[PDB]
Amino acid sequence: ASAARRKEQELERSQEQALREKIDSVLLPILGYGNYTAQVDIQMDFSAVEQTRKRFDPNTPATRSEYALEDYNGSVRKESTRNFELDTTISHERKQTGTVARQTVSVAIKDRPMSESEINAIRQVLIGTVGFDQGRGDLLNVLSVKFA
Amino acid sequence: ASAARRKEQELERSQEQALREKIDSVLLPILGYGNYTAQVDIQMDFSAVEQTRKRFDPNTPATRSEYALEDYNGSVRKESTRNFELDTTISHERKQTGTVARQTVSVAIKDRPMSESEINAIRQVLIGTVGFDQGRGDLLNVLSVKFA
Amino acid sequence: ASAARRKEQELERSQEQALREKIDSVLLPILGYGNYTAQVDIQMDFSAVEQTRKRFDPNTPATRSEYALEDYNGSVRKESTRNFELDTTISHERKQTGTVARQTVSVAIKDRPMSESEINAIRQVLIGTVGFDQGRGDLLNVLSVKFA
Amino acid sequence: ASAARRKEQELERSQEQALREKIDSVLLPILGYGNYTAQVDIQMDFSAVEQTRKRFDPNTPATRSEYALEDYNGSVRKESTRNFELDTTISHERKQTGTVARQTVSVAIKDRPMSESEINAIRQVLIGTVGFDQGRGDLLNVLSVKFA
Amino acid sequence: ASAARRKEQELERSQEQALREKIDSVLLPILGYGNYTAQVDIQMDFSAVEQTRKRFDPNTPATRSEYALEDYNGSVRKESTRNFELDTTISHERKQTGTVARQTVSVAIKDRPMSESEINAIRQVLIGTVGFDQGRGDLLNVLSVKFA
Amino acid sequence: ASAARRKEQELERSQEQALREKIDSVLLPILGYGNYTAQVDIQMDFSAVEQTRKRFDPNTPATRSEYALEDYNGSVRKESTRNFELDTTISHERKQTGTVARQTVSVAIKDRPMSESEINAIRQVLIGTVGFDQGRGDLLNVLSVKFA
Repeated sequence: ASAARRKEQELERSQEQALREKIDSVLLPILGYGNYTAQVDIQMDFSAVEQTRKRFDPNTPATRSEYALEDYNGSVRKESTRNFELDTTISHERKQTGTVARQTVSVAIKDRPMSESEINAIRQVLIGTVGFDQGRGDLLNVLSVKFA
Repeated sequence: ASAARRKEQELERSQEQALREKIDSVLLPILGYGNYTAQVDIQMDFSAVEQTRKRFDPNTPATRSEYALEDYNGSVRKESTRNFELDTTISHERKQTGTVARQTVSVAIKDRPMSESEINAIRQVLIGTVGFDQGRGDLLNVLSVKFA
Repeated sequence: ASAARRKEQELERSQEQALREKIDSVLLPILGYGNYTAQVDIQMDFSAVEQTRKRFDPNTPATRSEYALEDYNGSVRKESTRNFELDTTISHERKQTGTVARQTVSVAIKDRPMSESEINAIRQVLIGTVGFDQGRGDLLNVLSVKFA
Repeated sequence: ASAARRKEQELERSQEQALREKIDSVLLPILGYGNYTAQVDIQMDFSAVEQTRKRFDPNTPATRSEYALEDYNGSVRKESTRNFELDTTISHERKQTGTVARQTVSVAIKDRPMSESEINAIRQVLIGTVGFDQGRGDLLNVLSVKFA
Repeated sequence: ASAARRKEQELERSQEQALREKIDSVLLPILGYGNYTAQVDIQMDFSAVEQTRKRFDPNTPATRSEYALEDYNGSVRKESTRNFELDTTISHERKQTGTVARQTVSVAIKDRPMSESEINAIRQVLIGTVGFDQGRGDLLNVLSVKFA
Repeated sequence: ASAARRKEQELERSQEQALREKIDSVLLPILGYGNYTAQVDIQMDFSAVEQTRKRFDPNTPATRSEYALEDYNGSVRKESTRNFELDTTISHERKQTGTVARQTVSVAIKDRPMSESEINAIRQVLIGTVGFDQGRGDLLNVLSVKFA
């Protein structure tokens, strides 16, 4: 199984490399060659979830058989027996093993600095270039630093 | 099994080496050659967790059969029998063996020191370069030291 | 099995050697060649823990069947029978055999002494260079001594 | 089995030799060649403990089925029957055979004596050089004696 | 089995020889050649203890099923039935056969006598050189005698 | 079996010879050649004890099931039934056959007599040279006699 773990590491590294390639394909025309640096971290879960759900519909029952005895005298006896049929959904789901659980991307732009408007524009391009998903916990940093 | 433990050590060392390579790929342009030093510690758990969860939904029951006797005279007798159907989820999860449980990264920058703003900018780049995850217990130190 | 114990000793020594290599890779640029000495002790547990946990959820029961008799006359008789369904988690964990239970690192720096600020900076670099984990019981000493 | 006991003695002697090697690797630069002497005693237990623990959680029971009869007249009869489900942990542990139960290290430093501060500094280096564990019953003596 | 007893004697003699070698390795630099004499007695038990312990936890019971009848009229009848589940530890230990039950070391130092301070310093070095364990019943004598 | 008894005699004689060798190795430097004489008697038991102990813990019982009826009217009836679980240790020991049951050593020192202080110092060296154990019934005589 450790060979499987090794190949999982390979998958994660391949994903990171592909995302880096896309980042380059976007930023190389916009910024130029050597005016930026970017690295990508991709964390992938490899669990084996397998779920079975059996759901009913309480608010729409359908009476199948029914008995109702109601006699008076004073005495009032109200017996009743009822059998129901209910909407039944049975869903069996099997999640894919390796899923990107969190994605971190950081891009540093060489100074000569960059204005806030262009930094936010680059961030907007990256959002969509990488597939930024904040609800997944992903993080995207864009900074303007001084290259040596 | 000790061979398996040896290969687990190899996996941990490989992960550390990959993270060091990424750190170099980010900092070598920004800082230069020989102006920094960085080391990475990665601790990986290799447990064999395997969980089975059976969850219900108490607040939405669906009545399947029902009996209700209610007679009066004074005397008031209220018998009742009820059978329910409930939402049932059965999920079987099998966690991946080797998972990074804690990650420690330390970077030291050669003086001539570095301002706090640039130190924090480098820290921001590393956050995303390495995939910093504070909730996991990870730690990232960036210091400005005097190289000899 | 004594051969297994021998190979466990080999594993511990290999871990210590790797940590020493990382310590050198960090301190050799910062301090220089022959200006420091460091040794590492790693204690590793090799137990064979194997745990099975069966947990319930007392506060969210789901009634499956129910009987309730409540008659009056004075006399008040309140019979009741109830069956419940509960959330059931069954987790089987199998810990990895060899785990670092305690780690001790000591570093001695040659005088000409070293200021407290630089000693603490070196300690901060080592924390992350080695993966210092105080909650595990690890210990890290950094001293400034006079080499002969 | 006496051959096994012989190899256990060999293991203990090997551990002592390794610790002596580490002591030399630390003290030879600091003190010099022939300015110190140190010997190490390592006592190792070779029992075959194998434990099975079955633990419950008294304070969080989950009611599975329940009957409750409560009639009045005066006469007050309160019958009750209850079945519970409890958190159940079953852990099977198998300790490693040979474990260092006590470690004794003594170091003697040649006079021309040594000040208390440097003696304590050497003791601090050794703590971490050897992996001193007072809670285990280990003992570390550092003395300044007159070599002949 | 008498051959086994012979090899047990051999083991004891080997242990004594090793301890004598360590004593020499410590005292030869400190005192010199021919300025001391030391002999070591090691008594080793070779029993075959094999213990099984089954321990409970009286103070944390968990109720599994419960019945409680409590009627009044005057007459007060309080019936009760209760079943418990208890923490159960089952440990099977098998001690190693040959264990040092008592250790005796005596060292005699040639006069021209030795001061009490240096005698106690030599005793401190030996404590740790040999692994002195008073709780085991071990004994360590250091005397200053007149060699002929 | 008489051959076994012969080899037991051989074992006893070998033990005596080894102890005599140690006595010589200690006293030959201290006293000189031909200035002393010493003989050793070793009595060894060769029984075949084999013991099995089953021990309980009366003061920490754990109630497993319990019934308690307590009705009043006057009449006071207090019925009770209780089942307990107790700590149970089962140890099977098998003693080694040949064990030194008593040891007698006598040493005579040639006059030109010896002072009481040096006699007691020699006795202290021997205690530890031989492994004197008074609780076992061992005896150690040191006398100053006139050699012819």
